[PDB]
Amino acid sequence: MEELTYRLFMVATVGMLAGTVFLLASSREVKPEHRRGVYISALVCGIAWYHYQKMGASWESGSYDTGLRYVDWVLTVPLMFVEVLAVTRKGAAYNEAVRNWGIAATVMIGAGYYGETSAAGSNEYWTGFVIAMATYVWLMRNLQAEGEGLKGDQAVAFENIKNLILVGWIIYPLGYIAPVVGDFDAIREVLYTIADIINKVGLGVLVLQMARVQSG
Ligand SMILES: CCCCCCCC/C=C/CCCCCCCC(=O)OC[C@H](O)CO
Ligand SMILES: *C/C=C(C)/C=C/C=C(C)/C=C/C1=C(C)CCCC1(C)C
Repeated sequence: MEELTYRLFMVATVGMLAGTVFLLASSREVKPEHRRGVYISALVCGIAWYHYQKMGASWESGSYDTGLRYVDWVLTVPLMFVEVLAVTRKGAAYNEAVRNWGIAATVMIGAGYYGETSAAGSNEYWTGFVIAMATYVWLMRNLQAEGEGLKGDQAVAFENIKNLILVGWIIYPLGYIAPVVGDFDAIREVLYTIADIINKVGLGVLVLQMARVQSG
């Protein structure tokens, strides 16, 4: 799994760049008023492109640890919520959710990092898990509520955005927990890398599809 993990970091680098350039190029296919979420999506993929290059270099030198992923997540996880809010909200409601969901997302990642940087199964490990998991549930519940007012083709397009996050993000807390039940550290890195490509490029593509619906 060592060679596979390193090779997947390179695959992710290419995938994230491909997503960045796809989203930037496609941004003109929607009306200006509907582009902001597409641009944010492209920025998320570009940040992850930058970080997978850093994480591959760290792997080459033997200095890699899972904690390096958190430098990416602490910026990209809040921004992914923002890219959803950019297609679902306007005005004061947008500013309020960006603030509240962004704070929650940062707390989730920081609490996770506190637990990540301790021995697995330690008190700190569980403390970080409980706080991050509560925040995660709070975020997922607020994402489920976001669809309540949409109709027609926007409701369908939002359903896809919501479900990619609801299903696709389960792996992150699952991977955090699994090593206390079994020898799962190695497969955790493989699955997180695959998941990041699906979640980041996929969310951008689905935000673009929503913006196409809104423009049409
Ligand atoms: C030895 C290596 C084995 C590796 C084997 C592959 C593992 C891939 C895991 C990915 C986790 C994330 C998967 C996320 C999928 C979510 C899909 C979804 O819900 O998509 C909804 C969308 O609306 C549709 O249009
Ligand atoms: C682009 C990368 C993404 C979307 C990463 C998402 C990360 C999380 C949702 C992580 C959440 C965690 C918990 C819910 C509990 C354990 C600690 C974390 C940080 C792994």
